[PDB]
Amino acid sequence: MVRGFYLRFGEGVSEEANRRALALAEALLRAPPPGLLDAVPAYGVLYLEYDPRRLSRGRLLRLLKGLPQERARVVEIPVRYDGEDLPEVASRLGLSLEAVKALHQKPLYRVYALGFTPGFPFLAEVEPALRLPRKPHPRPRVPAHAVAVAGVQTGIYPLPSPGGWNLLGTSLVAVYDPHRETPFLLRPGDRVRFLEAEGPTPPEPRPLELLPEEPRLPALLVEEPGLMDLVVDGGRFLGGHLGLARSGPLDAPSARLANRLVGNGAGAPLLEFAYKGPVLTALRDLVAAFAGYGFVALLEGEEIPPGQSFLWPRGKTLRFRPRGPGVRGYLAVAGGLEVRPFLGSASPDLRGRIGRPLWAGDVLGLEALRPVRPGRAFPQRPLPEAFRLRLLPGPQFAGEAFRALCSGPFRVARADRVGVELLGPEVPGGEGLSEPTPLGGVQVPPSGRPLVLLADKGSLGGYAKPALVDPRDLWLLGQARPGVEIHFTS
Repeated sequence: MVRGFYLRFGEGVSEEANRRALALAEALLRAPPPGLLDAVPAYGVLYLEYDPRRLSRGRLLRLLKGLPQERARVVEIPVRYDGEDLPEVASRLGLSLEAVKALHQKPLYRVYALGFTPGFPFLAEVEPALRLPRKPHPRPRVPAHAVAVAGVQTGIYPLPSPGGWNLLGTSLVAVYDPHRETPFLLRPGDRVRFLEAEGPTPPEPRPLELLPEEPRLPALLVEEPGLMDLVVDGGRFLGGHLGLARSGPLDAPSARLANRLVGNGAGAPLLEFAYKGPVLTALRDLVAAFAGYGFVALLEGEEIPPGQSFLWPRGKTLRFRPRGPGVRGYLAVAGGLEVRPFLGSASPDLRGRIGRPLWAGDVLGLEALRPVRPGRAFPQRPLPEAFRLRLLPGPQFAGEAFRALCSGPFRVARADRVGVELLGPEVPGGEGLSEPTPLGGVQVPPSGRPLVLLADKGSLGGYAKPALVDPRDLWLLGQARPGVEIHFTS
């Protein structure tokens, strides 16, 4: 289970409010108590997420009062001003090309938020004469290293992503590179000066491998991948302030069952798959467990329902036959899978190009030899055909939104690890400054469909969250697929 809450020190783009939020975040991150999952500052907002079992709401709040209200750096960014919108920005604002460039360089900027995508800074304040809205319609792809402005803010796109900000140039330094000893050039609270320069365009950051090329205990060979097979652990914690998603298993209880059935710790690395599973061959005798939904395991002609462990002899090929309800299954192996963690976790952050899905020819290994007796089983709770999701008030609570959400059935339009898009009764939404995304938040834009945010959600978002899915019902959304009916209750 995961819970969270928001502290706010003032509205809008305010230096004092941000200073306060940052003082607490930095003190927490410097010495995080067990049970703290995240401490994310953005503008005057601080979002804390915690595990109730290890850290009570009351105990966390008392720590925050004990911490000091004061903080305990100026980064130069070379920019080539070759942005595609440079002429348009100039003409629209009645400025020359050179005035735009000089105006962009004048301020000493401050980082008010970081991580819309990993390492992506939102900086302020842009000079009054250079303030222009974002484009009426966003580009589907802004290139890596684009330096851009919108209103009082300027930003650097660390990787290619959608965006409607006005592109003025190209950063000649990469703000995010996961292969680098210091992957994030900028931190919350940093100060920034842009300067016109020329030099090589930084390459796009390359994906970071988390699986060893030569495992110490080779265990299985991927004959054929499923749709998206991911090696996950319990998740990546204390990285939302950098834009790193929580990740981990989308149906956590199922992953925990799989691990426990083979005598592993709940968050030992294991395989998650969905819709179509992989075809795997054992390279040594293994004890494995399959949990979750959407499949029956197939081994040596025999079918294996989810919720039990089994002997997996060397040379034998395991498969997964689709069988509703559900879509997402978990394969654990006794000893866990060997992984090379990044910032405390072996879970993938596909947005950040940390990790990747399995490929044909991949070899996975055991972390250690920990033999356990096969044939353990535990009854899985039933997975209903239609979901009933309990709602809690969200940070942008509105009575009308809440009523709309509980007014009648919705249907899943789209579902993945980032979130679940809903089609159903109209729900009023909103947009403002980005604030940190809460796990299970029901995001509703001014016009558009509600999106329930899951483990691979971006760290920051501007759209209103009038409701949160009860943490006890989050596992159901890890088993969602298009067409599934959903009812919300309060």
